[PDB]
Amino acid sequence: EAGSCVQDGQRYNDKDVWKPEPCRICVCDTGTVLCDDIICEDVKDCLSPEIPFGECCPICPTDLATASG
Repeated sequence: EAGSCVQDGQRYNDKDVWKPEPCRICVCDTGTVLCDDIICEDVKDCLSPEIPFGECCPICPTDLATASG
């Protein structure tokens, strides 16, 4: 279609937004694929870090007694 992109053998409709990997986000902009990578800023050393399925960055679970901000 008009304005569609081609990347790694796939065709994406103009304006599609997708993540080929959890830390990469892409947009098809009038035939040109624009992708940014995601960098995690880990503000604290965590004793139980978890990376939810399909996500790039960790969560550091806290109980209600300590949760704030």
